[PDB]
Amino acid sequence: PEQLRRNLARVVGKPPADVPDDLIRASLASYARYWREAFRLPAMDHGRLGEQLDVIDIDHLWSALDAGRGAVLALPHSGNWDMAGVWLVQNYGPFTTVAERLKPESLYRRFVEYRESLGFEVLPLTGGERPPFEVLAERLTDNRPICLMAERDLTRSGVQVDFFGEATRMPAGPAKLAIETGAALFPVHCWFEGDGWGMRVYPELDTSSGDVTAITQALADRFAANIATYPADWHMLQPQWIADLSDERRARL
Ligand SMILES: CCCCCCCCCCCCCCCCSCCNC(=O)CCNC(=O)[C@@H](O)C(C)(C)COP(=O)(O)OP(=O)(O)OC[C@H]1O[C@@H](n2cnc3c(N)ncnc32)[C@H](O)[C@@H]1OP(=O)(O)O
Repeated sequence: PEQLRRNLARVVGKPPADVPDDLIRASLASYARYWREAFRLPAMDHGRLGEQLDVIDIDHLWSALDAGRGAVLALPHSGNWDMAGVWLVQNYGPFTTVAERLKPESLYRRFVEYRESLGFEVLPLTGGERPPFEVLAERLTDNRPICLMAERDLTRSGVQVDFFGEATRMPAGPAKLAIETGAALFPVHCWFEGDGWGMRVYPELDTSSGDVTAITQALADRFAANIATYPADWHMLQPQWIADLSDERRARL
């Protein structure tokens, strides 16, 4: 929660101590909401949810699928992305994503089972039969959408980007995959809209530069704007910016 307050501090442009309490509270409530919904989501009526929820400017994505190009959906950890996944499973069909191999492995199996029970194809980031960005590239070249959580990746291979005015690292995947396949790179946002769910697809990012860092920066900028729009719905309770890392963690990346 303290790191969350310190992160919202980045979000609202105030020192951590002055971030309104109500915002931190609302962010914690949205986070709790995420987990409460995640618990029960697999047992809900997905058809109904698919029929009754809407996505703003979804036609962006559809036209990409009609043009045979495939598509990369990159979004931050805001709202309920699993719900978005359900909406896409219901409105388009199964899609592919990737997940960190948490510890213990039994918990990883729990999560895989969970998302697979929502209808997603989930690739292990490490330890799978084949390398993930080959299956993903193959999914994209077959004109299918993939979804990637794309605002956090503090490893050596993560891309250094500016985010709310300070240095962080984001995964290279959306840009790498888009460059390699020509697939449309749509930013996405999910947030909580009252007792319902708000979701939107944004205009695709230009990949003509073929440069992962600029593109990841544009993506980051959009993420920053969308998070700026719904700060309480971005549950990033883990460290995000490089400056909040210890010297030992700053080293590993
Ligand atoms: C409303 C819309 C609906 C939206 C629905 C949303 C639903 C979302 C739900 C999803 C829930 C998710 C939960 C949260 C999960 C978040 S995890 C975030 C994942 N982020 C990623 O970017 C995933 C992609 N990961 C990768 O790309 C990594 O595997 C990479 C490739 C970056 C690792 O890089 P590296 O370790 O630095 O590799 P190197 O380039 O240093 O060299 C090693 C590998 O390079 C690879 N490589 C080099 N060039 C190349 C080369 N051009 N294309 C390939 N791969 C090469 C090469 O394969 C080689 O391996 P080898 O071939 O086996 O020896």
